[PDB]
Amino acid sequence: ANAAIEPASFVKVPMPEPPSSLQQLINDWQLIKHREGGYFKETDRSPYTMEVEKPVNTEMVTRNQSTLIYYLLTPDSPIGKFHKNINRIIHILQRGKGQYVLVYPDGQVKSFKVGFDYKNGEVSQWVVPGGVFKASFLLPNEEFDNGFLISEVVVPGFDFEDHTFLKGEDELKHLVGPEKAAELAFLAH
Amino acid sequence: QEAANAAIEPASFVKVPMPEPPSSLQQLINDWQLIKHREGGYFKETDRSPYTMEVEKPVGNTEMVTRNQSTLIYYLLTPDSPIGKFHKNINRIIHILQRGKGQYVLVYPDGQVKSFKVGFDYKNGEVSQWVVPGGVFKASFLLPNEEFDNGFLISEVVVPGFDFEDHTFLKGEDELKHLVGPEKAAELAFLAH
Ligand SMILES: Nc1ncnc2[nH]cnc12
Repeated sequence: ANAAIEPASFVKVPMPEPPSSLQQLINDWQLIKHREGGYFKETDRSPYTMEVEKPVNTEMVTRNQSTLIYYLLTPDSPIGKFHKNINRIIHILQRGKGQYVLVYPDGQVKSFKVGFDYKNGEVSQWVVPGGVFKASFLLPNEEFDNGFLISEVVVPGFDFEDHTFLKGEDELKHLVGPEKAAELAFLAH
Repeated sequence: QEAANAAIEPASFVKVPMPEPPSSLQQLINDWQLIKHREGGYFKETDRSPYTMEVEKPVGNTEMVTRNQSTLIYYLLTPDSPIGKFHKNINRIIHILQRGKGQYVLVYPDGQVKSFKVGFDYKNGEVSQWVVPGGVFKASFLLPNEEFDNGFLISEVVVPGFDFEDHTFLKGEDELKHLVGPEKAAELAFLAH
Protein backbone atom coordinates (compact mmCIF):
# COMPACT_ATOMS: atom_id res chain seq x y z
CA ALA A 1 0.00 0.00 0.00
CA ASN A 2 0.87 3.75 0.12
CA ALA A 3 0.13 4.81 -3.43
CA ALA A 4 -3.47 3.96 -4.22
CA ILE A 5 -3.91 2.13 -7.51
CA GLU A 6 -6.02 4.26 -9.81
CA PRO A 7 -5.23 3.34 -13.47
CA ALA A 8 -5.65 6.28 -15.84
CA SER A 9 -7.91 5.72 -18.84
CA PHE A 10 -5.11 4.63 -21.18
CA VAL A 11 -3.83 2.24 -18.56
CA LYS A 12 -7.10 0.34 -18.32
CA VAL A 13 -7.79 0.58 -22.07
CA PRO A 14 -4.46 1.20 -23.79
CA MET A 15 -4.33 3.48 -26.82
CA PRO A 16 -3.60 2.22 -30.34
CA GLU A 17 -0.70 4.55 -30.70
CA PRO A 18 1.71 6.55 -28.54
CA PRO A 19 2.28 10.25 -29.17
CA SER A 20 4.74 10.76 -32.01
CA SER A 21 7.54 11.99 -29.75
CA LEU A 22 7.61 8.65 -27.94
CA GLN A 23 7.46 6.96 -31.36
CA GLN A 24 10.55 8.88 -32.53
CA LEU A 25 12.46 7.89 -29.43
CA ILE A 26 11.25 4.32 -29.80
CA ASN A 27 12.45 4.10 -33.39
CA ASP A 28 15.61 6.16 -33.09
CA TRP A 29 16.80 4.11 -30.11
CA GLN A 30 15.39 0.92 -31.61
CA LEU A 31 13.61 -0.15 -28.44
CA ILE A 32 11.47 -3.26 -28.82
CA LYS A 33 8.38 -4.63 -27.13
CA HIS A 34 9.29 -6.53 -23.99
CA ARG A 35 7.55 -9.69 -22.94
CA GLU A 36 6.05 -7.89 -19.93
CA GLY A 37 4.84 -4.95 -21.97
CA GLY A 38 6.38 -1.55 -22.56
CA TYR A 39 9.56 -1.01 -24.56
CA PHE A 40 13.12 -1.88 -23.65
CA LYS A 41 16.67 -2.18 -24.90
CA GLU A 42 19.65 -3.83 -23.23
CA THR A 43 22.42 -1.27 -23.63
CA ASP A 44 25.11 -2.94 -21.59
CA ARG A 45 26.25 -6.40 -20.54
CA SER A 46 29.41 -6.76 -18.46
CA PRO A 47 32.30 -8.46 -20.28
CA TYR A 48 33.02 -9.98 -16.89
CA THR A 49 31.44 -13.24 -15.85
CA MET A 50 30.81 -14.56 -12.35
CA GLU A 51 29.83 -18.03 -11.19
CA VAL A 52 26.64 -18.10 -9.11
CA GLU A 53 24.83 -20.76 -7.07
CA LYS A 54 21.32 -21.40 -8.38
CA PRO A 55 18.79 -23.91 -7.01
CA VAL A 56 17.56 -26.49 -9.54
CA ASN A 57 20.33 -29.20 -4.38
CA THR A 58 21.76 -26.15 -6.16
CA GLU A 59 23.96 -25.78 -9.22
CA MET A 60 26.60 -23.41 -10.53
CA VAL A 61 25.68 -21.23 -13.46
CA THR A 62 27.67 -18.42 -14.93
CA ARG A 63 26.23 -14.99 -15.69
CA ASN A 64 27.63 -11.66 -16.83
CA GLN A 65 28.36 -9.37 -13.91
CA SER A 66 25.70 -6.84 -14.84
CA THR A 67 23.15 -5.75 -17.45
CA LEU A 68 21.57 -2.41 -18.26
CA ILE A 69 18.37 -1.70 -20.13
CA TYR A 70 16.18 1.28 -20.89
CA TYR A 71 12.58 0.48 -20.06
CA LEU A 72 9.72 2.57 -21.38
CA LEU A 73 6.03 2.53 -20.66
CA THR A 74 3.65 4.41 -22.97
CA PRO A 75 -0.05 4.94 -23.61
CA ASP A 76 0.58 2.57 -26.52
CA SER A 77 1.36 -0.21 -23.99
CA PRO A 78 1.27 1.19 -20.42
CA ILE A 79 1.62 -1.93 -18.30
CA GLY A 80 4.58 -4.07 -17.30
CA LYS A 81 2.80 -7.19 -16.11
CA PHE A 82 3.54 -9.06 -12.90
CA HIS A 83 6.84 -10.93 -13.13
CA LYS A 84 9.42 -12.13 -10.60
CA ASN A 85 13.25 -12.18 -10.75
CA ILE A 86 15.87 -14.22 -8.92
CA ASN A 87 18.14 -11.20 -8.42
CA ARG A 88 17.45 -7.73 -6.99
CA ILE A 89 16.86 -5.02 -9.55
CA ILE A 90 17.98 -1.40 -9.39
CA HIS A 91 15.65 1.14 -10.98
CA ILE A 92 16.61 4.70 -11.88
CA LEU A 93 13.96 7.17 -12.97
CA GLN A 94 14.89 9.23 -16.00
CA ARG A 95 11.76 10.88 -17.41
CA GLY A 96 8.04 10.97 -16.70
CA LYS A 97 5.98 9.24 -14.05
CA GLY A 98 4.88 5.71 -13.20
CA GLN A 99 3.70 3.50 -10.38
CA TYR A 100 4.93 0.15 -9.06
CA VAL A 101 2.98 -2.62 -7.32
CA LEU A 102 4.96 -5.29 -5.51
CA VAL A 103 3.61 -8.57 -4.18
CA TYR A 104 5.90 -10.14 -1.62
CA PRO A 105 6.05 -13.92 -1.17
CA ASP A 106 4.30 -13.70 2.20
CA GLY A 107 1.41 -12.14 0.31
CA GLN A 108 1.95 -8.49 1.28
CA VAL A 109 1.12 -5.86 -1.35
CA LYS A 110 3.04 -2.65 -1.72
CA SER A 111 2.45 0.16 -4.20
CA PHE A 112 4.32 3.45 -4.62
CA LYS A 113 4.81 6.18 -7.20
CA VAL A 114 7.84 7.01 -9.33
CA GLY A 115 8.64 10.59 -10.27
CA PHE A 116 10.85 13.57 -9.42
CA ASP A 117 8.47 15.23 -6.97
CA TYR A 118 9.98 13.69 -3.84
CA LYS A 119 8.30 16.21 -1.55
CA ASN A 120 5.02 14.57 -2.61
CA GLY A 121 6.51 11.16 -1.89
CA GLU A 122 7.67 10.28 -5.40
CA VAL A 123 10.65 7.99 -5.64
CA SER A 124 13.25 8.47 -8.37
CA GLN A 125 15.44 5.54 -7.39
CA TRP A 126 14.27 2.15 -6.04
CA VAL A 127 15.31 -1.52 -5.52
CA VAL A 128 13.07 -4.59 -5.61
CA PRO A 129 14.34 -7.78 -3.90
CA GLY A 130 14.58 -11.00 -5.84
CA GLY A 131 11.63 -13.32 -5.41
CA VAL A 132 9.28 -10.35 -5.08
CA PHE A 133 6.67 -10.06 -7.82
CA LYS A 134 6.49 -6.66 -9.49
CA ALA A 135 4.36 -4.81 -11.97
CA SER A 136 4.19 -1.16 -12.98
CA PHE A 137 1.88 1.06 -14.99
CA LEU A 138 2.19 4.46 -16.64
CA LEU A 139 0.88 7.55 -14.80
CA PRO A 140 -0.35 10.41 -16.95
CA ASN A 141 2.10 13.27 -17.13
CA GLU A 142 2.97 16.25 -19.25
CA GLU A 143 6.72 16.95 -19.15
CA PHE A 144 7.26 13.62 -20.84
CA ASP A 145 4.33 13.30 -23.24
CA ASN A 146 2.60 10.66 -21.11
CA GLY A 147 5.69 8.46 -21.11
CA PHE A 148 7.73 6.76 -18.38
CA LEU A 149 11.46 6.23 -18.90
CA ILE A 150 13.74 4.44 -16.42
CA SER A 151 17.05 2.54 -16.46
CA GLU A 152 17.44 -0.89 -14.90
CA VAL A 153 20.58 -2.61 -13.65
CA VAL A 154 20.59 -6.30 -12.71
CA VAL A 155 23.35 -7.94 -10.66
CA PRO A 156 24.20 -10.58 -11.49
CA GLY A 157 23.23 -9.72 -15.07
CA PHE A 158 19.77 -10.62 -16.34
CA ASP A 159 19.16 -14.09 -17.78
CA PHE A 160 15.68 -15.39 -18.69
CA GLU A 161 16.49 -18.59 -16.82
CA ASP A 162 16.08 -16.29 -13.81
CA HIS A 163 12.83 -14.66 -14.94
CA THR A 164 9.32 -15.92 -14.14
CA PHE A 165 5.83 -14.61 -14.95
CA LEU A 166 2.99 -14.53 -12.43
CA LYS A 167 0.76 -17.33 -13.65
CA GLY A 168 -2.40 -15.35 -14.39
CA GLU A 169 -4.95 -14.08 -11.87
CA ASP A 170 -5.12 -17.57 -10.39
CA GLU A 171 -1.78 -17.51 -8.62
CA LEU A 172 -2.65 -13.93 -7.74
CA LYS A 173 -5.71 -15.19 -5.87
CA HIS A 174 -3.40 -17.61 -4.08
CA LEU A 175 -1.06 -14.78 -3.10
CA VAL A 176 -3.39 -11.93 -2.20
CA GLY A 177 -6.87 -13.39 -1.94
CA PRO A 178 -9.58 -12.98 -4.59
CA GLU A 179 -10.78 -9.55 -3.49
CA LYS A 180 -7.32 -7.99 -3.87
CA ALA A 181 -6.33 -10.19 -6.80
CA ALA A 182 -9.35 -8.85 -8.64
CA GLU A 183 -8.16 -5.29 -8.07
CA LEU A 184 -4.66 -6.00 -9.38
CA ALA A 185 -5.90 -8.28 -12.18
CA PHE A 186 -5.20 -5.67 -14.85
CA LEU A 187 -1.51 -5.95 -14.01
CA ALA A 188 -1.34 -9.69 -14.69
CA HIS A 189 -1.52 -12.06 -17.67
CA GLN B 1 32.77 5.81 -27.82
CA GLU B 2 29.57 6.37 -29.78
CA ALA B 3 28.83 9.64 -28.00
CA ALA B 4 29.04 12.68 -30.29
CA ASN B 5 32.33 14.51 -29.68
CA ALA B 6 31.61 17.83 -27.94
CA ALA B 7 33.37 21.18 -27.57
CA ILE B 8 34.93 21.81 -24.16
CA GLU B 9 33.35 25.20 -23.31
CA PRO B 10 32.81 25.94 -19.57
CA ALA B 11 30.53 28.71 -18.34
CA SER B 12 30.86 31.47 -15.77
CA PHE B 13 29.81 28.95 -13.11
CA VAL B 14 32.46 26.38 -13.89
CA LYS B 15 35.54 28.63 -13.95
CA VAL B 16 34.13 31.07 -11.40
CA PRO B 17 31.94 28.86 -9.18
CA MET B 18 29.16 30.40 -7.14
CA PRO B 19 29.55 30.89 -3.36
CA GLU B 20 26.52 28.82 -2.31
CA PRO B 21 24.11 26.71 -4.35
CA PRO B 22 20.79 28.11 -5.53
CA SER B 23 17.95 27.66 -3.04
CA SER B 24 16.11 24.90 -4.94
CA LEU B 25 19.28 22.85 -5.26
CA GLN B 26 20.41 23.70 -1.72
CA GLN B 27 17.06 22.43 -0.50
CA LEU B 28 17.51 19.18 -2.40
CA ILE B 29 20.96 18.92 -0.93
CA ASN B 30 19.53 19.29 2.60
CA ASP B 31 16.53 17.03 2.10
CA TRP B 32 18.45 14.19 0.48
CA GLN B 33 21.27 14.79 2.90
CA LEU B 34 23.90 15.03 0.15
CA ILE B 35 27.51 15.62 1.16
CA LYS B 36 30.12 17.47 -0.86
CA HIS B 37 32.33 14.85 -2.55
CA ARG B 38 36.11 14.88 -2.48
CA GLU B 39 36.29 15.29 -6.28
CA GLY B 40 33.58 17.94 -6.09
CA GLY B 41 29.82 17.90 -6.39
CA TYR B 42 27.54 16.28 -3.82
CA PHE B 43 26.63 12.66 -3.41
CA LYS B 44 25.12 9.92 -1.33
CA GLU B 45 25.47 6.18 -1.41
CA THR B 46 21.92 5.03 -1.76
CA ASP B 47 22.33 1.32 -2.13
CA ARG B 48 25.08 -1.13 -1.25
CA SER B 49 24.09 -4.70 -2.13
CA PRO B 50 23.86 -7.05 0.88
CA TYR B 51 25.02 -9.82 -1.42
CA THR B 52 28.71 -10.30 -2.01
CA MET B 53 31.13 -11.67 -4.59
CA GLU B 54 34.78 -12.79 -4.54
CA VAL B 55 36.97 -10.95 -6.99
CA GLU B 56 40.58 -11.29 -8.03
CA LYS B 57 42.67 -8.19 -7.40
CA PRO B 58 46.36 -7.57 -8.23
CA VAL B 59 48.95 -6.38 -5.70
CA GLY B 60 51.89 -9.72 -11.88
CA ASN B 61 50.59 -11.63 -8.85
CA THR B 62 47.08 -11.14 -7.41
CA GLU B 63 44.81 -12.15 -4.53
CA MET B 64 41.10 -12.72 -3.82
CA VAL B 65 38.90 -10.08 -2.21
CA THR B 66 35.23 -9.82 -1.17
CA ARG B 67 33.13 -6.95 -2.48
CA ASN B 68 29.52 -5.94 -2.20
CA GLN B 69 28.08 -6.98 -5.56
CA SER B 70 27.21 -3.35 -6.33
CA THR B 71 26.90 0.22 -5.12
CA LEU B 72 24.39 2.90 -6.12
CA ILE B 73 24.98 6.63 -5.89
CA TYR B 74 23.33 10.05 -6.38
CA TYR B 75 25.82 12.45 -7.95
CA LEU B 76 24.97 16.15 -8.30
CA LEU B 77 26.91 19.06 -9.77
CA THR B 78 25.78 22.61 -8.88
CA PRO B 79 26.90 26.13 -9.87
CA ASP B 80 28.62 26.40 -6.48
CA SER B 81 30.41 23.08 -7.09
CA PRO B 82 30.24 22.51 -10.89
CA ILE B 83 33.11 20.12 -11.45
CA GLY B 84 33.63 16.41 -11.07
CA LYS B 85 37.43 16.42 -11.11
CA PHE B 86 39.43 13.79 -13.03
CA HIS B 87 39.65 10.34 -11.42
CA LYS B 88 40.20 6.69 -12.38
CA ASN B 89 38.58 3.51 -11.15
CA ILE B 90 39.64 -0.13 -11.46
CA ASN B 91 36.08 -1.07 -12.48
CA ARG B 92 33.66 0.13 -15.14
CA ILE B 93 30.99 2.52 -13.98
CA ILE B 94 27.48 2.84 -15.37
CA HIS B 95 26.14 6.40 -15.46
CA ILE B 96 22.46 7.34 -15.80
CA LEU B 97 21.26 10.89 -16.49
CA GLN B 98 18.37 12.00 -14.31
CA ARG B 99 18.08 15.75 -14.31
CA GLY B 100 19.79 18.83 -15.67
CA LYS B 101 22.55 18.81 -18.23
CA GLY B 102 26.27 18.27 -18.14
CA GLN B 103 29.40 17.39 -20.03
CA TYR B 104 32.01 14.69 -19.53
CA VAL B 105 35.70 14.68 -20.44
CA LEU B 106 37.50 11.33 -20.60
CA VAL B 107 41.20 10.64 -20.99
CA TYR B 108 42.17 7.12 -22.09
CA PRO B 109 45.66 5.80 -21.19
CA ASP B 110 46.51 6.12 -24.88
CA GLY B 111 46.33 9.89 -24.45
CA GLN B 112 43.09 9.81 -26.42
CA VAL B 113 40.58 12.36 -25.09
CA LYS B 114 36.86 12.13 -25.82
CA SER B 115 34.19 14.51 -24.57
CA PHE B 116 30.41 14.37 -24.83
CA LYS B 117 27.29 16.02 -23.44
CA VAL B 118 24.75 14.49 -21.11
CA GLY B 119 21.15 15.54 -21.67
CA PHE B 120 17.89 14.14 -23.04
CA ASP B 121 18.08 15.98 -26.36
CA TYR B 122 19.68 13.06 -28.20
CA LYS B 123 18.82 14.55 -31.56
CA ASN B 124 21.84 16.72 -30.75
CA GLY B 125 24.33 14.09 -29.65
CA GLU B 126 23.44 14.35 -25.96
CA VAL B 127 23.58 11.04 -24.13
CA SER B 128 21.40 9.96 -21.20
CA GLN B 129 23.37 6.91 -20.09
CA TRP B 130 27.06 6.06 -20.43
CA VAL B 131 29.59 3.46 -19.29
CA VAL B 132 33.18 4.52 -18.56
CA PRO B 133 35.70 1.65 -18.80
CA GLY B 134 37.76 1.05 -15.70
CA GLY B 135 41.21 2.51 -16.19
CA VAL B 136 39.96 5.65 -17.91
CA PHE B 137 40.18 9.01 -16.16
CA LYS B 138 36.89 10.84 -16.04
CA ALA B 139 36.01 14.42 -15.25
CA SER B 140 32.59 16.07 -15.53
CA PHE B 141 31.26 19.60 -15.30
CA LEU B 142 27.93 21.42 -15.03
CA LEU B 143 26.09 22.85 -18.05
CA PRO B 144 23.68 25.75 -17.62
CA ASN B 145 20.11 24.58 -18.06
CA GLU B 146 16.63 25.62 -16.89
CA GLU B 147 14.88 22.28 -16.46
CA PHE B 148 16.87 21.64 -13.30
CA ASP B 149 17.85 25.12 -12.16
CA ASN B 150 21.45 24.74 -13.35
CA GLY B 151 21.89 21.43 -11.57
CA PHE B 152 23.15 18.14 -12.91
CA LEU B 153 21.95 14.94 -11.30
CA ILE B 154 22.92 11.39 -12.24
CA SER B 155 23.14 7.94 -10.68
CA GLU B 156 26.25 5.75 -10.79
CA VAL B 157 26.37 1.98 -10.44
CA VAL B 158 29.67 0.23 -9.73
CA VAL B 159 29.95 -3.56 -9.86
CA PRO B 160 31.79 -4.95 -7.99
CA GLY B 161 30.68 -2.49 -5.34
CA PHE B 162 32.87 0.55 -4.73
CA ASP B 163 35.94 0.17 -2.54
CA PHE B 164 38.57 2.85 -1.91
CA GLU B 165 41.36 0.68 -3.29
CA ASP B 166 39.50 0.91 -6.61
CA HIS B 167 39.84 4.70 -6.52
CA THR B 168 42.65 7.08 -7.48
CA PHE B 169 42.69 10.69 -8.71
CA LEU B 170 45.50 12.18 -10.81
CA LYS B 171 47.22 15.20 -9.25
CA GLY B 172 47.94 18.63 -10.71
CA GLU B 173 48.57 18.99 -14.43
CA ASP B 174 51.97 17.27 -14.34
CA GLU B 175 50.36 13.85 -14.53
CA LEU B 176 47.86 15.40 -16.93
CA LYS B 177 50.77 16.36 -19.22
CA HIS B 178 52.24 12.86 -19.36
CA LEU B 179 48.79 11.79 -20.57
CA VAL B 180 48.03 14.57 -23.03
CA GLY B 181 50.12 17.22 -24.76
CA PRO B 182 51.07 19.85 -22.13
CA GLU B 183 49.10 22.05 -24.52
CA LYS B 184 45.81 20.13 -24.79
CA ALA B 185 46.29 19.67 -21.04
CA ALA B 186 46.24 23.42 -20.42
CA GLU B 187 42.68 23.45 -21.77
CA LEU B 188 41.69 20.48 -19.57
CA ALA B 189 43.17 22.11 -16.47
CA PHE B 190 40.03 23.21 -14.61
CA LEU B 191 39.17 19.53 -14.22
CA ALA B 192 42.42 18.73 -12.43
CA HIS B 193 44.16 20.07 -9.31
N1 LIG C 1 18.62 -7.15 -19.87
C1 LIG C 1 17.35 -7.58 -19.85
N2 LIG C 1 16.94 -8.39 -20.85
C2 LIG C 1 15.67 -8.85 -20.82
N3 LIG C 1 14.72 -8.62 -19.92
C3 LIG C 1 15.16 -7.80 -18.95
N4 LIG C 1 14.46 -7.33 -17.86
C4 LIG C 1 15.33 -6.53 -17.16
N5 LIG C 1 16.52 -6.44 -17.71
C5 LIG C 1 16.42 -7.24 -18.84
